[PDB]
Amino acid sequence: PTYPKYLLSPETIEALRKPTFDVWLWEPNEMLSCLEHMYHDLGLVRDFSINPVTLRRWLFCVHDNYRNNPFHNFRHCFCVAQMMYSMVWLCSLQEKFSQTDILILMTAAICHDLDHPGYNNTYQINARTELAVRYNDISPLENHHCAVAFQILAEPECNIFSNIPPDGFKQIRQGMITLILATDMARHAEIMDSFKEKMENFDYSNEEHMTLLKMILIKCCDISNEVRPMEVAEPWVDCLLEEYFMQSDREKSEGLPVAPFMDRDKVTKATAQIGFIKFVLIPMFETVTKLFPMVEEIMLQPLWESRDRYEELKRIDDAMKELQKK
Ligand SMILES: CC(C)Cn1c(=O)n(C)c(=O)c2nc[nH]c21
Ligand SMILES: [Mg+2]
Ligand SMILES: [Zn+2]
Repeated sequence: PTYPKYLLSPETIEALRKPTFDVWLWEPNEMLSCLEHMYHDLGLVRDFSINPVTLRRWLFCVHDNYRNNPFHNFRHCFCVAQMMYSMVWLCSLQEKFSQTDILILMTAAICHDLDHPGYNNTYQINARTELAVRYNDISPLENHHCAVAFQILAEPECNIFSNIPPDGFKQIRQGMITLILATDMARHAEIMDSFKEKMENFDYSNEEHMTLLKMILIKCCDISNEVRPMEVAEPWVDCLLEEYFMQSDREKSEGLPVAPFMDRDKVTKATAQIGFIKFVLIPMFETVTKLFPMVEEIMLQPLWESRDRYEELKRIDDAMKELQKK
């Protein structure tokens, strides 16, 4: 008949495989069903004997541990996971990666921003927060996201790894930790350099090579909003700036340094994305494209289009402010 929302329709399940998926259409419950379907569809439930009910309880617990920040929230984690899911199909990753690696990629993507406070590492460090003190200024947020991820998995009713032998667990844990920590943008240049260094003669059978490729994959997915259709990507920019301005505001009231790229007075939607697309997104997907050429047309294309559109927006934004400032 006319089924309920949480029962995904065959059209949605089909659409869920492409980077064009409208992530804004669904409520959390529907997004949880989407994540659940990903695990079954990728054959992870099957190959890792994941209790299908535990899979649901786990996702629900994961959701409960994401905060309602304007950007680093559950919907962001759904975006990262859904783009990873898309890349698996787009790049035929199951031909290159083992099911354990797929499991690592997906679980890390879902768990990568757990219990994010809404203020980055620079804020944690400068304000000497409890997190910065706990982690000695070393990627405190990522270390925390990772720790929460395993405290959750430590709860029996949420342990989707309960049927994986201990050696498998250790391997997965290590892999997840590496990937989540790799999402700290402060290490972006470092990670990109190491990847390109191995990209000179890439070897899919080289464990070090694959680890770096997985780090790049989760990084690509994490900052992949702009790869999505303009109408889906744009509203994310306002969410990010909302979070950024909240921090710079607070940093001014407490006397802590402020990052220009978070300055309510020097940043616009356009200036924020132009540079990020040109010097972070495009270069990275460009190197990834060497390994998977199909990535150019499906993701580099929209990035080029976004870059051009934001440059146009900037021109009129600049023109508009040339009528202001008495
Ligand atoms: C998280 C943030 C520091 C990096 N970051 C991001 O993840 N996305 C998606 C952007 O669009 C963006 N624009 C500037 N920085 C960005
Ligand atoms: Mg993060
Ligand atoms: Zn993230």
